[PDB]
Amino acid sequence: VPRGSHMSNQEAIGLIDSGVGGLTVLKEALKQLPNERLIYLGDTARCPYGPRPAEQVVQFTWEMADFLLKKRIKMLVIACNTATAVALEEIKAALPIPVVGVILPGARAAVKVTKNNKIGVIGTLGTIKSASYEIAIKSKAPAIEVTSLACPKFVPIVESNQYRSSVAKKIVAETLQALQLKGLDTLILGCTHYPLLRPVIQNVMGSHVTLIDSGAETVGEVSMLLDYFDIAHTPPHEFYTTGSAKMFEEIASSWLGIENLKAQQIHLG
Amino acid sequence: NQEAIGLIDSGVGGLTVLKEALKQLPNERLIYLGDTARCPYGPRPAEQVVQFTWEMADFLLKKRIKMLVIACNTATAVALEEIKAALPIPVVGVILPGARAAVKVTKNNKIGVIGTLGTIKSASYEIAIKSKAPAIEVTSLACPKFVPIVESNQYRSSVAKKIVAETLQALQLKGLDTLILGCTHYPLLRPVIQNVMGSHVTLIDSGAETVGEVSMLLDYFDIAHTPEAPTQPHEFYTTGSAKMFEEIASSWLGIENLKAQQIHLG
Ligand SMILES: CCCCOc1nc(NCCN2CCOCC2)c2ncn(Cc3c(F)cccc3F)c2n1
Ligand SMILES: CCCCOc1nc(NCCN2CCOCC2)c2ncn(Cc3c(F)cccc3F)c2n1
Ligand SMILES: N[C@H](CCC(=O)O)C(=O)O
Ligand SMILES: N[C@H](CCC(=O)O)C(=O)O
Repeated sequence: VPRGSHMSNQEAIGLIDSGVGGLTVLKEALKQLPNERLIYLGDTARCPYGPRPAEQVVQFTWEMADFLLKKRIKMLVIACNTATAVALEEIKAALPIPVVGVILPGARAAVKVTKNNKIGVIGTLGTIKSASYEIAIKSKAPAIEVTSLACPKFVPIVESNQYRSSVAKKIVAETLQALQLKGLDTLILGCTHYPLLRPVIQNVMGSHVTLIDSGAETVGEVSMLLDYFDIAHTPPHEFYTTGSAKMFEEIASSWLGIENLKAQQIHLG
Repeated sequence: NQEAIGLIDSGVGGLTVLKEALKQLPNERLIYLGDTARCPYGPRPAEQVVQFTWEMADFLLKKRIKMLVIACNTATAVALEEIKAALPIPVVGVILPGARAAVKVTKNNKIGVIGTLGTIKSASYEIAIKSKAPAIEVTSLACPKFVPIVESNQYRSSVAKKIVAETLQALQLKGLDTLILGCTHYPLLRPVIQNVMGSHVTLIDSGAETVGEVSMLLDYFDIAHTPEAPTQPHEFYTTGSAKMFEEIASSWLGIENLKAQQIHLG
């Protein structure tokens, strides 16, 4: 632009995720931060990250972060709970721009909303094995009881378009019975895909349990940071994928309500 | 950073915010100042509230606090920007976190806020919300009788319930799905307000949201207390009667034998 580069605050916020699931976080940014320009990258060619070794996830997440940094983003959001669980500390420490992940904001919202100090979190194998949630919660409130439960079947339920089905209900109930002795009043949906399962999880957990949406809370934290440092955009979005642009578009355009949404396939390896 | 978080308010009402900090931030040491001798701020001119708020901030600054929370919505409405710009420590108020929470929770894009005359006159809520998410319709309503109801201690009475119903009658009609409790005192009225608005209106507690934000900021600025109990007690200061402050605070916070000191400002 004639100015040279864009004004710092006019640059995009970047979001990285293992695929299309992270569009639950992006959709929250469209809602809560409509003035911001967004650049999204999903590593669909290597999804899922859930079951992968931490070292692989850190590598792949760095490749995504490096790609978006070159696009002059003013802030990076690691939209993926699995990537946040193992990669956030290192990436945050290494970059000069704000870096936020999706675990801490959910943890803090859970501490805020709990009344009985019994909190659960569900997520991928990798997320839960990292113990990141237990650490994020107990760093601030060490006496809270935290129960962490991997739900590996949940991502595939959403991917197969069965997230409203009888099968979904049976699988969720079968898995979540592992929580039932813990007296929880709060459950963190610690995975990008779980908002699509929210009504099923709520039915299983009942009316006394408050569910926490990772993207919703993380986007609220982004909003806070933008305002605090006066770097909000003054009153198109870009989509990148390592898989098929068309297959990305079919999920995204409708999910997000952007009719002429075009995605671009890129290579990271 | 082992130094205290400071909280300032026009009186004892801001202990609704402090109570949230005890719950969400139990590792942190707190210093609270309430300007009881000049409470209420609600009906005062902006300029006067700014001066008083500066006096409070300056008093806690001398106590080596690492962060300042303006717990009072009325004070936040007029004084936050200038105090934040001037001080060498982070400063947070109670308005923006409520505004952000309301943007997050609304589904129908119809949000209300209630507060003192001062808070509502400032238009801080409307400005904050419209600068972030301008699709939202914001209804702002001053509720001048509410602080007196809570100050009277008779905030669960038939008289109180009638006044809340009368005051919010027009607001009930707006089809809101979210209502910000934009005043330190209003958590005390929350069940009555929820009964009047209906179970489908999500109420936003300023203090609860603000402390959640403080928690995130302590980690972001890398100034959180170590994960253990502090070694020095919380401290409580008032420009009114310490005896009265103690009686209210010990009961409300569940800290028996809490002690406060009376200080002078201005
Ligand atoms: C926004 C959450 C996305 C959840 O994640 C996700 N991933 C898919 N596919 C994964 C592999 N694809 C990805 C695209 O590149 C090629 C390979 C889905 N297919 C149907 N639905 C179900 C579905 C849908 F079909 C539309 C909207 C939402 C949704 F969950 C899917 N949801
Ligand atoms: C912060 C909420 C505190 C609510 O709790 C509380 N406790 C009190 N006293 C302690 C209870 N004792 C009193 C003597 O008999 C035995 C019990 C109060 N006195 C006035 N206000 C009312 C009041 C108020 F609720 C807010 C601000 C100012 C105020 F006076 C009080 N509110
Ligand atoms: N995006 C991942 C879910 C899919 C995956 O396993 O990569 C998460 O949020 O945990
Ligand atoms: N603390 C004030 C209410 C009491 C007053 O009017 O000073 C507020 O939050 O608006």
